[PDB]
Amino acid sequence: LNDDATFWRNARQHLVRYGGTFEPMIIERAKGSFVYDADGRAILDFTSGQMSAVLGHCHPEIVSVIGEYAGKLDHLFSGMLSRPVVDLATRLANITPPGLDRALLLSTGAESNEAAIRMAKLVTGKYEIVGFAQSWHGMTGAAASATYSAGRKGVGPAAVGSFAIPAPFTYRPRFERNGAYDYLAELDYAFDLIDRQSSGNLAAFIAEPILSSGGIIELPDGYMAALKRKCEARGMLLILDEAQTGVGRTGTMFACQRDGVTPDILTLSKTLGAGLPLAAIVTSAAIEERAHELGYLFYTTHVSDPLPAAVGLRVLDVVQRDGLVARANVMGDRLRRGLLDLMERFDCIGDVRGRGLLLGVEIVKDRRTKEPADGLGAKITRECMNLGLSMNIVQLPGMGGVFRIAPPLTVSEDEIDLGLSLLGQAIERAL
Amino acid sequence: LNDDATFWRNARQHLVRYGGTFEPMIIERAKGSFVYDADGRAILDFTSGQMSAVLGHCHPEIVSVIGEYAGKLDHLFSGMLSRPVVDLATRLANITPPGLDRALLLSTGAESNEAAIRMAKLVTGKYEIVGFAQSWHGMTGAAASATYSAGRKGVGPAAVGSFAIPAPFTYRPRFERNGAYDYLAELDYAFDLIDRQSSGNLAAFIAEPILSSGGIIELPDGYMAALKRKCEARGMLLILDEAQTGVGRTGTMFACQRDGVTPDILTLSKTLGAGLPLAAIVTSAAIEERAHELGYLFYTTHVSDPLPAAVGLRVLDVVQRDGLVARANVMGDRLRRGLLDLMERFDCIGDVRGRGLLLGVEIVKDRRTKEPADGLGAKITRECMNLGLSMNIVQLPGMGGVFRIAPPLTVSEDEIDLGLSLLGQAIERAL
Amino acid sequence: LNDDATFWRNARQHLVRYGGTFEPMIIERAKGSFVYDADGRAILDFTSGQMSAVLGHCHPEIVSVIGEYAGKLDHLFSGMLSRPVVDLATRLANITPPGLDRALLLSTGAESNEAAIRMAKLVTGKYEIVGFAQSWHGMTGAAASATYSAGRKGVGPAAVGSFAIPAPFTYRPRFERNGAYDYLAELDYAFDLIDRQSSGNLAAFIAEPILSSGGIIELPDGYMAALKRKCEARGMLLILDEAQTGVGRTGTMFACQRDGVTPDILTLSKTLGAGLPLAAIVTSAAIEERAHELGYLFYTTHVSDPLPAAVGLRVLDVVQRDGLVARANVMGDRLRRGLLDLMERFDCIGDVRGRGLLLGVEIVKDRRTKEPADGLGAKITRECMNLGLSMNIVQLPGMGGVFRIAPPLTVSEDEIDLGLSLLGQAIERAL
Amino acid sequence: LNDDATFWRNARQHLVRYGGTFEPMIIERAKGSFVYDADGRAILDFTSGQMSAVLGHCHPEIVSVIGEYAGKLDHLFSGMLSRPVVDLATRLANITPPGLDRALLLSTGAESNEAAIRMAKLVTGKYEIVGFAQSWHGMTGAAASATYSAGRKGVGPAAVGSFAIPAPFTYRPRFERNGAYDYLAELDYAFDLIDRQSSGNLAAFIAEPILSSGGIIELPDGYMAALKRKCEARGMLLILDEAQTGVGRTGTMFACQRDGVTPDILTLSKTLGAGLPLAAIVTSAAIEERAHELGYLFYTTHVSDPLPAAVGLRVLDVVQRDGLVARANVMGDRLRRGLLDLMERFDCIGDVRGRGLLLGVEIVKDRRTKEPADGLGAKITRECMNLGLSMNIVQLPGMGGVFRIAPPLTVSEDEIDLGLSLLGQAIERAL
Ligand SMILES: Cc1ncc(COP(=O)(O)O)c(CNC2(C(=O)O)CC2)c1O
Ligand SMILES: Cc1ncc(COP(=O)(O)O)c(CNC2(C(=O)O)CC2)c1O
Ligand SMILES: Cc1ncc(COP(=O)(O)O)c(CNC2(C(=O)O)CC2)c1O
Ligand SMILES: Cc1ncc(COP(=O)(O)O)c(CNC2(C(=O)O)CC2)c1O
Ligand SMILES: [K+]
Ligand SMILES: [K+]
Ligand SMILES: [K+]
Ligand SMILES: [K+]
Ligand code: NA
Ligand code: NA
Ligand code: NA
Ligand code: NA
Repeated sequence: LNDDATFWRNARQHLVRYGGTFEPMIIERAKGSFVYDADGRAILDFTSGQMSAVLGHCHPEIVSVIGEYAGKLDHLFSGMLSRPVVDLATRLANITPPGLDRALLLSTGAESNEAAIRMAKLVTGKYEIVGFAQSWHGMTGAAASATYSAGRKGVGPAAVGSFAIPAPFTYRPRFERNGAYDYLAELDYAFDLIDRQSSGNLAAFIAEPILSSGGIIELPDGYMAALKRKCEARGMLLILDEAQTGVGRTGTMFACQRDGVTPDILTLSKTLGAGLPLAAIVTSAAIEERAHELGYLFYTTHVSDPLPAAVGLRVLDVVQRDGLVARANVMGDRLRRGLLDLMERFDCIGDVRGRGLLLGVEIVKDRRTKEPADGLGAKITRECMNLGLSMNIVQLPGMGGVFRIAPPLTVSEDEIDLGLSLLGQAIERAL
Repeated sequence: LNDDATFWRNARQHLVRYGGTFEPMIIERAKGSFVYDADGRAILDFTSGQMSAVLGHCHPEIVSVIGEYAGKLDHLFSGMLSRPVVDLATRLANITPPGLDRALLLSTGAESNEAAIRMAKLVTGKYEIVGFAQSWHGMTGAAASATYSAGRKGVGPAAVGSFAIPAPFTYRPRFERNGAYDYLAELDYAFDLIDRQSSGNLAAFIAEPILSSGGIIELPDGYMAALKRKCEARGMLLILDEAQTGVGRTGTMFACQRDGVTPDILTLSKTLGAGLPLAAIVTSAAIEERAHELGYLFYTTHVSDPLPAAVGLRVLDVVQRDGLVARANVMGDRLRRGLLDLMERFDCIGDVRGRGLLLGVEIVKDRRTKEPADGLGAKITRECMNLGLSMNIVQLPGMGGVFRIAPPLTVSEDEIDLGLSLLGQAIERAL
Repeated sequence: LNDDATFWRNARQHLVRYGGTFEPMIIERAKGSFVYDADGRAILDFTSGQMSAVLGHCHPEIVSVIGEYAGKLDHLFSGMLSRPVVDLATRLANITPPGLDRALLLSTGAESNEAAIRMAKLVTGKYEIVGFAQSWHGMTGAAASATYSAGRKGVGPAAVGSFAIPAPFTYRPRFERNGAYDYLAELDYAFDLIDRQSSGNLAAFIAEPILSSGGIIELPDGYMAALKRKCEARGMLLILDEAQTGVGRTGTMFACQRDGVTPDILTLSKTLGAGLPLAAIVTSAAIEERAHELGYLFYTTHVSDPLPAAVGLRVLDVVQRDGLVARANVMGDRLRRGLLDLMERFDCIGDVRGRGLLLGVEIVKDRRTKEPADGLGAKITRECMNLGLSMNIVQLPGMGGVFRIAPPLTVSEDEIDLGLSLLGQAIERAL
Repeated sequence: LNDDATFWRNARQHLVRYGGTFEPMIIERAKGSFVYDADGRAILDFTSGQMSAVLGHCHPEIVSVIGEYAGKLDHLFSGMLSRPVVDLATRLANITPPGLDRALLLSTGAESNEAAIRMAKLVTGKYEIVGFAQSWHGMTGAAASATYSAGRKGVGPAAVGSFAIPAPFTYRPRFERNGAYDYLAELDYAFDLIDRQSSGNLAAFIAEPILSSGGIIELPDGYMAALKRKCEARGMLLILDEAQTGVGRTGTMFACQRDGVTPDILTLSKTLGAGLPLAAIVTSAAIEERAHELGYLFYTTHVSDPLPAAVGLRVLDVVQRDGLVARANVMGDRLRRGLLDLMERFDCIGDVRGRGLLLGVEIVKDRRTKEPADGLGAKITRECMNLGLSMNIVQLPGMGGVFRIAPPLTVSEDEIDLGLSLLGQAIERAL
């Protein structure tokens, strides 16, 4: 039983609490789209862990690779190159759109964003960073300063030159021009204000193609193109944070491919390492060249370590070989349609959004007032788990609670059906 | 041969340069205190990789453990607990001095320092951070703002409330009271200045017990005790960064044990993961309790992931079981004495310092003027490698180039002898 | 002649240029609504100098008072009180709305705003300051950080916690809700964004009732009431900068009286000193009490000096006795109607706005496209002067050039007519 | 009587308290080196008001000049030049050392320092400002950020890039090299630390030749020369704040003349206006030229107003004509010797320092322990006033209370004797 008093005594006694609450089970094993508790109860992992288990838990190839290098080439002095590092860097260049040539292989998402923000600052000679008011880039210094969905209070001033602009949210529109929600005019309006505040040091804009932590908010048609233009006109770099959207999850290898807009710096992390700590930034030869001329520095312990890189290489290997990107579209459509049927049945579902296998379900009280359902989400979230479905809802100011659904790209048709099943029972049960 | 033109073409074409230069070899394998090149040439790893390979490369137990969990329990939603996390947290409490009770398991050193600085800020309601002018805590935002040995230029303003004080450097003394280098008076003097500048928001002091990147500078007798008092008197937390000094390297399990001063927050990383990306902060129950009351947040992708934690657990397991801490003292003494004999032979060696298996050798021109040897270090560094010895020199303003020596705690007596050998030949050859 | 080569040689050789250009005349004398050049040519001062000559130039009573104290009580140690200081402080309490009780008598407008911002920061324990993107509060540190109409570039980072929101500009509307320019919804929208960026340290909002430098932009009906509510809800003080609007210029003694909204801190300066350097802040007994408890400090050389204070006292004396406030309404109506007749004649006049004797005329090219007239303003401005009328146009991004008209409250009916005359001739001539 | 209950009721009811306490008298008149109370009691003004009454109170020539322009040329639009402005600017160029050519005429000391700091920032393209830990430059934003003797707490973060270094204080030495107080080595030591913290954006150093608020601390021989070199080597401007030292007070027209070191920007204020609000910055033609090219802006209400400028012109006129500079040396010597005789009599006088008519007397308990006399100063200060002598003591951390003595340069021999008399009686009485 998960009721181990010794276990719980120790957790309570010696663990730093870092946000949220700990689930009241002891996870003993993981395999595929499932995690198993102390009792052996299977919990369908509909969030891919912390949205990282792209190939699901303990993928046989991952296991082989890990063991493979665990005992061959593990960690090295950061000035030393090895084959998995060069092969991974080469692959990343090869699969990203034209204009992205060179990579830096790191350990975490926040770290990847910090490396990119630092590079943007060096190269422009400027320092003000612009992000979305609903963004999430990490907990570390720069990454945090650019995070507005949470964490900005009680911890001192943010980085000097921190600005946010509102993200375009079609479900809950707030800017109109002739009865219509003009998200492009809003963008213009937002930048005018920025221009007036700036000290003349705009260095970059950082963005998620789809704001996950933010509420599964997809940037609408033509927006990214418009944003890049705004950056271009001001001498700013565009940094795209694809921690959650990269590596096939949305149906394209990279979210920026769908829009056809290639950023100046691309960051990857969660999906790339497939549960392991690996991250990266990819930039153009030109930007890297200037950063170099200028003495760019981002020297860490694990930068360019062979093991994680070797892991990243195999992950891309199987995503491509198993056509997991297309898969994401087909399973996504199946999962998406199911959610819509649920929305046909329950008035508590106000919106179903997202792309590929990065979906969101926004819970409301009045499916006309679009009033956030106070506590209903937590209840639902609660019943799912009883029911054996791991979910994750996010609650932000002014919106309804949002369920973030992101199962492994390896998820089965039966597994998708299971989740839909359980979700309905959880709903009817929580109401 | 390491001369693979394809390999080198790809590195050049697709790798972001991040500091320093890449060694001109292709590392194919690693095992024990050695790394092997494309030709199979063995290079004695005298820096333990990036100072992380505590049990040396590909330790059989590490390999077992990694495989062991790679296919059992890998990555999880951050709200889910598992046994390796709780066992590791418990162990850390158990082996650290009294007053350190709760741990947060992360991925990188910089991340560990950020988590601690953030917590210190939350708990005090303040934000100014004090570090050493020769410090090194990482490349990320907060960690960088507190790093003064390098990286502060061309990348915009530092974090608001950033101050440094000079570190006590006995080799190159700069503060005197009655003909004597009074490092305590210097400390008093440094704090008076701080007091005058502060906005009344001093939150914490962050320090390395031994400044590695800084030049292998050991805080002299009674200093840490004096510093903690200075912090105590001002309502500041003391954060000790033991990324390089923790896990037995200096001869005690933790460097703070030797002085007998226990910090408010302890950070670990490099040595803890043994080449893998794992890091941690340990704090007191009281501080964690207040952080909690206050809504502390440090929620990341890999926080509390079982695999790395399981790795950390085994590392501590073998350090204790194989008495690697004592070992560090005995091999250190052997390595230390050898360096002293070299210093008997060569006038270019001005100082041999450090503790246990964290040693430094400062190169000079006039062993009386203590004038930094311009380029001699690089030459030496160069000859070592030809000779088959991986070394690392650090060059800071106003000091001589310093070799940072830190071989695995598993290093053999013969391996230590080998290194000394090669080092002398490299010296006589570079002069 | 103004052509004095010696004079011009010296100006060129020894004057620091501080913005704009120097008029090419030598002003020898001033009296009433006129300034006289080297040739004796009378220039009708339609801007009251730098918008300060409230009683016009060299008012007989001002002259008496100045002489009167120049030789009786001049300057004192700042800890010493005298009668004019106490009488002025008492008067200010007496003529401001209920809720404003205590005054601090200073020297400049920027200084007055700094004193208020500092007090707001002390009292709230917070530091982020919110202003209008088209604001003008001064050139000094804090006052500058809160100024967005200009001066933010090439001079380093602004004060930490600096935010701006768009000012409601009815002529050039930019926020709509059902075909209508909803300036209140815009206000709501602006504050939501603020909320998301803030570090939880909002201290105050600073505003001009009518943005002078900004383009003679009057806050529309119900706005100030809404803004104060926004401040109230967030624990922020409302600071009203009436440097240009105070002392009767707009038709009420203080602009805040018209709206009926009394700020937490009121600042005055330009009009108060009537050309002389005197300024003030007035706050509530409660706020002053807390500032005191907390050790408020704003100790300067001229704070509480009798001479300027004695000047300020007489200025209020004659404004009240001569009913200059009502006068402002009657002469304003006359001046206003004239401007409207001009706008009937010339398509280049797109808007006539303002209140009392604080009027603005916005120049455009297409009185339908409302396109800013490129250079026409400068031409007009140029012809006026030839014609003998001192005017002042302000050119801001996205708007047409705006003439800021503000003649002495003592201006005559004939003088108003003269100005209108000259203005038409200048127009017909510049086209 | 000063006991006017109505007066005191009003002061209490309507005055903002701004630091210190209000003297319990009502100053009715001033003339020469005296201020008179409600009862007609003469108080010898030994601080020249707030250290501004250079020609003493209500100087006949000042009175004439003020009246003279009060009714001729008063205040003007800031783009308009007049003769007193050009004559004053010309004079300043003419009497300052070679290398100072152009002036900007403002209203306050803080404003003058802000104008200079802003200009330094524009011209260097940098922003970090370095000052003395015991400095006093004003209460406004930038000026405050550079002030370390007080006011840094409870009012939010200082300006980004604010650093201080210790001022050389010979009475209380703290840095030694071979038993000797090496203030130059201290300076070197201070700059090394600065170098390590800086973000590579050092713009200027701001300093008082003699720190008044700081405790009458005179920069020792060769220091300024060394400091300018430190600035020169780093591309920093040297800003000299002579608010208290300028216009003859120290025995030379400007304090920087004695050392022979001419700063890049010179600021003046207190003494210049002789009690009235006038201030200035003087810079080199080259610096002004670059500031201009770059769009320097420091446009205020009273910049270039004829009245104050006309006042400043007459002040310089009589200082030169009456040889008040030499006078300062002769009366200073008389005042200085007297203080030394007092120090012969009382063990409570630990030090007599300063230059010309800018003197300081540091009170101690143990004239061997040099222990600050706790409360004795306030008592003395108290008895002086009873006795009819206005004094001003400053109490800073780690030093004894310091009396700041600065009587008008017009002070009489009898007046100096009177003060010495009263001071001794006050001492013997307060002990
Ligand atoms: C005391 C200390 N603290 C933190 C760090 C940063 O850890 P990461 O590089 O894993 O984030 C280092 C290492 N610094 C490097 C070095 O060896 O110089 C890797 C660069 C460290 O030594
Ligand atoms: C777009 C994006 N960028 C960076 C990160 C931070 O990565 P790390 O947590 O590994 O540093 C997240 C994750 N954020 C969390 C979430 O799922 O809410 C883990 C907290 C991310 O989504
Ligand atoms: C060197 C120096 N620089 C600037 C100033 C500020 O000038 P203002 O007070 O007129 O703005 C002072 C005065 N400071 C005070 C003092 O005598 O302590 C008036 C407070 C000054 O001494
Ligand atoms: C609302 C408001 N607040 C403060 C100030 C600054 O006052 P000072 O210039 O006397 O310090 C102005 C004036 N600004 C100027 C203008 O007319 O544009 C003089 C420049 C002001 O209008
Ligand atoms: K590495
Ligand atoms: K996790
Ligand atoms: K005063
Ligand atoms: K003026
Ligand atoms: Na590519
Ligand atoms: Na412990
Ligand atoms: Na009132
Ligand atoms: Na000169």
